[PDB]
Order: sequence, then structure tokens, then C-alpha cells
Amino acid sequence: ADISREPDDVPPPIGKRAPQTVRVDLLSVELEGRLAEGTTFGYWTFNGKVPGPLLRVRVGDTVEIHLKNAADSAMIHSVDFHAAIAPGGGAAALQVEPGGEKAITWKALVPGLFVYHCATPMVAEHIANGMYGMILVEPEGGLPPVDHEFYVMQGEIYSDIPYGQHGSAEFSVEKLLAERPEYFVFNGSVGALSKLHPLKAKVGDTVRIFFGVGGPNHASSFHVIGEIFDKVDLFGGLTTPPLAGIQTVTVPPGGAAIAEFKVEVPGTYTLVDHALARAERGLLGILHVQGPENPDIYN
Amino acid sequence: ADISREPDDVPPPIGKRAPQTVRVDLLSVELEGRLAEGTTFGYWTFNGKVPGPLLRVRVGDTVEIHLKNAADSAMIHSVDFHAAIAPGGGAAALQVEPGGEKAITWKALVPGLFVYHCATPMVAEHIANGMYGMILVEPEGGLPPVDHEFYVMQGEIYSDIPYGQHGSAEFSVEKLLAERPEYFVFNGSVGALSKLHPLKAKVGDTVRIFFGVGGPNHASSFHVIGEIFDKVDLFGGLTTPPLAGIQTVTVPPGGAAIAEFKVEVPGTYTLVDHALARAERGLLGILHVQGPENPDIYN
Amino acid sequence: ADISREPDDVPPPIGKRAPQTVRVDLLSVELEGRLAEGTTFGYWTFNGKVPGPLLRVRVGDTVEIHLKNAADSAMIHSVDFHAAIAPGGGAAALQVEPGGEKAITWKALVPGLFVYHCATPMVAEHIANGMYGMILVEPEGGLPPVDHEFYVMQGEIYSDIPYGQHGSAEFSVEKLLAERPEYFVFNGSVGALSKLHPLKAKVGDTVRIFFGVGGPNHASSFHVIGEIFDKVDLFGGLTTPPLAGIQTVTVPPGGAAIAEFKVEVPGTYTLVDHALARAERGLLGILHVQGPENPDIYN
Ligand SMILES: [Cl-]
Ligand SMILES: [Cl-]
Ligand SMILES: [Cl-]
Ligand SMILES: [Cu+2]
Ligand SMILES: [Cu+2]
Ligand SMILES: [Cu+2]
Ligand SMILES: [Cu+2]
Ligand SMILES: [Cu+2]
Ligand SMILES: [Cu+2]
Ligand SMILES: [Er+3]
Ligand SMILES: [Er+3]
Ligand SMILES: [Er+3]
Ligand SMILES: [Er+3]
Ligand SMILES: [Er+3]
Ligand SMILES: [Er+3]
Ligand SMILES: [Er+3]
Ligand SMILES: [Er+3]
Ligand SMILES: [Er+3]
Ligand SMILES: [Er+3]
Ligand SMILES: [Er+3]
Ligand SMILES: [Er+3]
Ligand SMILES: [Tb+3]
Ligand SMILES: [Tb+3]
Ligand SMILES: [Tb+3]
Ligand SMILES: [Y+3]
Ligand SMILES: [Y+3]
Ligand SMILES: [Y+3]
Ligand SMILES: [Y+3]
Ligand SMILES: [Y+3]
Ligand SMILES: [Y+3]
Ligand SMILES: [Yb+3]
Ligand SMILES: [Yb+3]
Ligand SMILES: [Yb+3]
Ligand SMILES: [Yb+3]
Ligand SMILES: [Yb+3]
Ligand SMILES: [Yb+3]
Ligand SMILES: [Yb+3]
Ligand SMILES: [Yb+3]
Ligand SMILES: [Yb+3]
Repeated sequence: ADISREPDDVPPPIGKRAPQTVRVDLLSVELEGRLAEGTTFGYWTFNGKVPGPLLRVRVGDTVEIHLKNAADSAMIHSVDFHAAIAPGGGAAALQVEPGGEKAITWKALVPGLFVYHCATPMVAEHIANGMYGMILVEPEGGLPPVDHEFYVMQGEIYSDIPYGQHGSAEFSVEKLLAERPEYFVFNGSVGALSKLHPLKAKVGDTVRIFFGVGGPNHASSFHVIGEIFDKVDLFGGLTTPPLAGIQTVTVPPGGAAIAEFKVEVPGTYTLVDHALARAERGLLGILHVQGPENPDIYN
Repeated sequence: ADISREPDDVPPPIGKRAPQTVRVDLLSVELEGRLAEGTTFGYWTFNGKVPGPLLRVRVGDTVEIHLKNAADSAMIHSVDFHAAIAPGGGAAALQVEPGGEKAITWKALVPGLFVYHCATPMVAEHIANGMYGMILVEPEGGLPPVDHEFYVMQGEIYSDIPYGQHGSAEFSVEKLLAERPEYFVFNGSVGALSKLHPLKAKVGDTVRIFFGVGGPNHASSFHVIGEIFDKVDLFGGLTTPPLAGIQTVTVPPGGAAIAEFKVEVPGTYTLVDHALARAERGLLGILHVQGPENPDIYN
Repeated sequence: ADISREPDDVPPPIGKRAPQTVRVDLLSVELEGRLAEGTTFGYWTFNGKVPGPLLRVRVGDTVEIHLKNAADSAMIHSVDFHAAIAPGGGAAALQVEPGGEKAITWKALVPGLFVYHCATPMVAEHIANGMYGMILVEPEGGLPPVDHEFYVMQGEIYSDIPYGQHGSAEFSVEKLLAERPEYFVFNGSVGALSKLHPLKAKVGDTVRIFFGVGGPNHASSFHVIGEIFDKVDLFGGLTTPPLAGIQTVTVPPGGAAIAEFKVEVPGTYTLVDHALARAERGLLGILHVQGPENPDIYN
């Protein structure tokens, strides 16, 4: 029923541990999920949620990825890692028929936040139906610790029925090619980070949002309303020193961003793409901040 | 009649002065203005012009913002500062009914050029109707002086009547959600920086353009035709050292850019978004450069 | 017949030579070319191919540009250099009637990869019909050598007939203003870097792609499927140190990017804009990598 992935669904950080072999088990499932209130959609998912599970490795880690396809699936599924140096991002040999299972190993060489998605023809459809996720490759030593870590991805829903219409919705190839989505969604559904799973922090907390755009067509202008990003890893790269003091960051489709900020004032904060007509199409996130008032910063 | 804000309408720079309390008085006015020749539009404005007044403060400055709403206004108006660490950017407690007045104080902590806009439902409409501006927070010491400073913002007009049709134009909610504007405008109207207020500099002048995108939907690829930007503050951040020698800079909606360049050759220079079909929809700016010819640079 | 420019069509690199006068001869030709299989289009070209010839100079080089227009041409043609400090990028005095010839000289002052295009009204049409190219201004000393250098540009085709329809296609002004292209193309045509001229490298080679977007409307999210960019010159600037370890890079219309990467694993690699619905409209590139398998990186 609930396809929305929780933002707080984040693996524990890698410490100062040495490189190792890491096993990953991803299962591609097609299920009917809640897109909006009264509206259901035919989702293609990794592990039954949109986006797919956030993965967390170190540089030098050999990732042993297993991809199983559910028996009741109607489509061939794969996975393309942006962290991988492999033909098709390793999806060349991960074309899995419903029922079967394939496995490859790849080594992470570049630190940063990378997008993963299904790379089965047609790729734009598989992504749009919700088959996208992120893989974080932490550098040697790891990221400096913060109080809160969140996992947010932007996606497009190309439903045949118009926005506002209740009932069963299927993918529209016409809208896809026209690049005209009916719904813009954070983490799968409408109000996934609003009514369903609102982000929560306390006054004085440093928040790190692992943001990425599944797409598959439109770029995002990521902005937390009421906050300025202290540090931004542009395109989600953890090699070049980050940008400092940014209001809005351009995140391309298949791209990432590591946005860090300190919360100083209590209240409600809004996660939006600053193409704010999309906020009327479900692209709205809520960050509740509880604590004492800070009159020196805001009165 | 003339809603277009002049590019040369810039406050005098902050010197090396210490942090202080700065009062700001913004008045939200709805008035009929010239969108194009023969075409008028229902504008929602800050201080009667699009974009709103450019504000200029220092880091550590406590900004005392007063927002008055005109008695003849038909809408609730607010203001969201990207420079502010406050719920809704301070717009949570600046929802002003026509006739009333509210006031808050916030402290500027991050240097850079920040967008401000009305944040009253629906936000995309309020922005589109012309309620956007910029606030420059100068760092400790201030910006190095230049010969000319300009203030340019990009906006979209979602008129019900098609482009080319004369008469009274109103906002179209259908076009807004479709992200299909009839007009792309610099500083409010068509030919605002062309026929109305052309930019003017002399040979050898260093020019600084405080560029920002009101939007509310489309990003800009800022380019001055015939010039290369010497220094660009990406996303309008004045913390990280600027980029050097850039032709075209991606500016997202609700984002900024500080573009600096030296003018070496006399003639006409064109301010455009490099999505140059928009130049046929009013998104065109003129920079007249007068002086002697420089054959070593261009013959 | 074949309008597609080969990616391997790159001038030999500038060594450590001193600044000099460089002559450039560009001829604007209008010819019927293969857009897709069974589909032909009315192309406006520089030197008979899309994109135009890649030019290669040093900083301090005085570029003597000659622009000849073919006698059988039906349009006025010009050329706007982003590397030039000149009114209209030097296109102000390079408006050449079919049959005539004009010449100007300009000095390159800024290092980086710059876009060039025709700047004759209406500019968006001239670009869309294929009149765009790149000029690389190498810094003092030059770029570090790589094994392979490629030349790739993204363009839009606004055909009157829909995608899939065979026959003669002409430019549609309606689609242009609507920003709705039927075809997205790398280097002129559909399958230009796929079926026609596939990129080829060997295992262990460092590859440098001089990527740029002719446009004239849509931005690109450049991504090589199966590879991570080691170094990216953002907006194609060779002054500021490059970004490191990037998956997907936002390249604006009229903008550039110098993407470098090391190929470690044999197989097929895909050049795409990560707006992957465009990959169904011809925006697809192939990089064949031949050599021994590397099980440590990918198995
Ligand atoms: Cl899971
Ligand atoms: Cl004023
Ligand atoms: Cl040639
Ligand atoms: Cu799939
Ligand atoms: Cu991808
Ligand atoms: Cu308002
Ligand atoms: Cu905003
Ligand atoms: Cu031309
Ligand atoms: Cu240009
Ligand atoms: Er494990
Ligand atoms: Er479906
Ligand atoms: Er604590
Ligand atoms: Er106190
Ligand atoms: Er004051
Ligand atoms: Er109106
Ligand atoms: Er002087
Ligand atoms: Er002389
Ligand atoms: Er020569
Ligand atoms: Er034609
Ligand atoms: Er060798
Ligand atoms: Er071995
Ligand atoms: Tb704490
Ligand atoms: Tb002077
Ligand atoms: Tb070699
Ligand atoms: Y977990
Ligand atoms: Y603590
Ligand atoms: Y003033
Ligand atoms: Y002076
Ligand atoms: Y050659
Ligand atoms: Y060698
Ligand atoms: Yb993991
Ligand atoms: Yb099958
Ligand atoms: Yb609140
Ligand atoms: Yb001020
Ligand atoms: Yb009311
Ligand atoms: Yb001129
Ligand atoms: Yb050359
Ligand atoms: Yb003529
Ligand atoms: Yb292969």
C-alpha cells in the first residue's frame, strides 16, 4: 500500500574501517501503491519502495550486488550504478528475468553520492515507474558526523489519467516522450514527506540531506525554505571541496547533491524544487523543527 | 504605467562598516502595467515595480523588515528571504492582509546574493505576477569596487491571451501548471532593458551584474553576447572563491549569480538566456558601450 | 548526404608554442542531409557538417576569421564566438550575404572551451538548423595529453513532420517557440555516434570529450553510462581548477564541458543526456572499448 520510502531510512555511517567486500541484495517488485489520496499507480520498485534502498560503502570496497526478480513480475529488470566502472554500469550482465537471479562484483574507486536505476529498455519508463536509488561511497576516513541524515529523491509520474482524478493509474508513453508528467513526487508519492513521513529535527542540529533526482527527464532546483545550505557537494562528488553558503542548487536527472545545514530556529521548513508549480503537483516536503525560540536569529 | 525596474537602480555599496540594524520598508501593490507595446497585465509588485527593490546589507546585520499591504489590494501578500534562517524565510509571520502591516527581525549569517519573493498560496502565481527581488549580503570587508553595478532578474508571464495579442492580460493557472509562459521578461516587461532602460557602460569599465531568476518555473543560462565573465559567483554565494572565465552560467529558479566582466571593445552587447527562443518572447537586454575602438582585441 | 561530424575529427593539440596569428576559413552551406533512416532535413551548416569544425587556438592568439557564404545559399549567415570580446561575438560585422565574404580579427584572452554559432535573425532557427560549433582556447602550456580526444555537440531538430515519419523535413517555427523538438541529436543526426561514427577506445586509455550544447533551447545532463568523469571543466572554463569525480554534469545551451575519464573495463559505453526520454528521440552515443577483462574493477 505504502510505496513511499522514509527519509530517515539511512544505513549507519562507515567509520574509519578498511576496504572490504560488501554484499547487496536487491529485489525488483511490481506492486500497486498509493500515489495520492484515492489514486493508485503501477509501481516498479527496488525492495517494494520508491526510491530504492540507500546503499553505503567505502572507497576501495568491492560491492557484490545480487539482483533477484520477483516471480510475479511482468518486466525484465536491471540496475545501473553510477559508482561503477562497468558496461551499462553493471546492468549489461544484470538483465534478470522474473524468477531468476544474477550477480556481479564491482569496485568503488570514486567517492561521492551516486544514482542507481534500472537500465532495461525502455530505460525512461523503468525509472519513471520508480526504479531509482542512491549509493553513497564514503571517502577514506568518512564524512564528518551530523545530528540527522536524510534520504530524498525526486521523481516524475506519467499517469494516463489527469492530476486530481482518483482510480487506477498506468504509465503513459505519450506523456513520457512529451516530457509532461502529471505528478512530481518526493520519495514515491504525493505527500510522502508531508502527510506520510515528515522530516523531524531539533534546534541546533546539523542536517545532511542525501538528495538525488531519479527524473527521468527534469532537473531539480533543490531548496529548503527557511534554510541556507552550509555545504553542498555539487553533483554529489566527494573529491573536490564543497561549495559554501548556497540558497538553491541545480541537481540534474541522474545527478546528486549532499546538502548540509545547521538549524537555528524552530518551526516548519519546506523541501521543494524551486520550480514551484511542481509543488502543486505533489513535490512538497515538510521538516518539523521543535525546540526553544532564538530571537537573535529570527524574531 | 511603467512597472519595469531600472538596472541602474542599485543601493550604494557597504564599505568596511560594522554590523548594524537595518530597517526595510516593502509595500505590496497591485497595479496595471505595460507588459508589451499595446499589452497590459495585472502585476503584483513590491514597491510598484518588477522586480522588487534590490536590498543591500552586511553579514551580521539584523534586518528589520516591515511589510505593508496596499488598501486596494485584492490578495494576501508575504515575503520569503533566502538570506533568512526562519520558517518560510520569515513569511510565516509576514502574511499581511490588504491594509495591515506586520514586522519581523532576522539576522544575516551567510554572505551572497539571495532571492526574495512572496510566499502566499499559491506561491507560483504570486511570483509569476512579479513579486520577486534580491537581497545582497556583503561579506566582512565588502566586494571589490567596480565601475558599474546592475540589477537584472528573469521572470515568466502566464497571460491568458497569446503572445502578440494586444489588450488586458490576466494570469492563467492552466499555463502555469503546464509551465508554458507566453512571455519571458527581464525586469518586468518586454524591452525593459532594450527599448526602455538600456544598460550603458564605457570602454575599460568593470561591470557587475547582480543576476537572479524569479522564475517561477524555468532556469536561465545567463550569457552576455560579446563578453566573457571574468568572475562568477555560482548560485550567488560569496563564501567559496568564484569561477573564472565562464561563457554561460546556469542560474536556477530562486537562484542567483554575480557576473563580473571587463568591457574592452565599444558597441552593442546583448543580455540573453541562451535558450534563445525566449529572446523572441521578450527575453532580450541591451548593453550600449561607448568609447574608442580597440583593434588589438577586436578589429 | 552525411551531415554528421565525426567525434574523432579533432585538430592536433597546441604544444608549448608562443602566441601567433591563426587564420580560420568557415563556409556556410545549406544542403539536404540524412537526419534519420528514410528521413532528410534542410540543414544549415558550417563546412557542410553538424556541428561545425572544432577550432583550436592558444591564449593570446589573434584569430583571423574569414566567413564565406555559398552562392546557392538562401539565407544570410554569421558566426558568434563565445571566446571573443566583440559586439555580437564578432557577428556584428560578419553578416555575410550568399556569395560574399567578410573578415575580422579578434584576440583570445580567456582559456576554455567556447561555443560558436550563427547569430543572424532569427538566431534560434539558424542554430537549430545546425549552425553551431566549438572553439578551444588552450592555456599557457596547454592541456595534459590524453590517449583519445573527441568532439561531441548536442542539438535539437524542429521538424514539421513527427518523429518516425520518413520524407523531407523542414524547420517548424511553431515547435521552436513551443520548445518542443521532434529529434534530439548528437553531432547532427540520429545514430551519428551510434550506427554512423561510434567512438572507439582501448582499455587503459584516458579519454577527453570536448562536449558542448548547440541547443538552442534545452540544457544537457551529460553522462557516459558505465563511467565516472575524473575531471570536469564546468561550463568549459580552463581557468578555475576542475571538479573531480562527477557522475552527471549540467551543460547549459551555449555552454560547454571538458569531461576526462580513464577507461578500465572493456565493453560498450553509452553517451546520453540523462533526460533519457531524449534517448528515444535519437540522443544516443556509443563508445566501444576493446581489450582484456579487468576482474578487479568489474567481474
Ligand atoms: Cl529495504
Ligand atoms: Cl523602490
Ligand atoms: Cl571541415
Ligand atoms: Cu526495471
Ligand atoms: Cu544513469
Ligand atoms: Cu503576493
Ligand atoms: Cu524561495
Ligand atoms: Cu545562419
Ligand atoms: Cu551565443
Ligand atoms: Er554486507
Ligand atoms: Er504501469
Ligand atoms: Er548535543
Ligand atoms: Er538577549
Ligand atoms: Er536603514
Ligand atoms: Er492577474
Ligand atoms: Er578611470
Ligand atoms: Er598598434
Ligand atoms: Er593557420
Ligand atoms: Er529548413
Ligand atoms: Er601506452
Ligand atoms: Er588476481
Ligand atoms: Tb547535537
Ligand atoms: Tb574606471
Ligand atoms: Tb596509453
Ligand atoms: Y538501515
Ligand atoms: Y552532538
Ligand atoms: Y538606491
Ligand atoms: Y576607476
Ligand atoms: Y583536423
Ligand atoms: Y601513453
Ligand atoms: Yb549497504
Ligand atoms: Yb519477456
Ligand atoms: Yb511555522
Ligand atoms: Yb537596503
Ligand atoms: Yb481574503
Ligand atoms: Yb554594434
Ligand atoms: Yb583551428
Ligand atoms: Yb535577402
Ligand atoms: Yb557489452
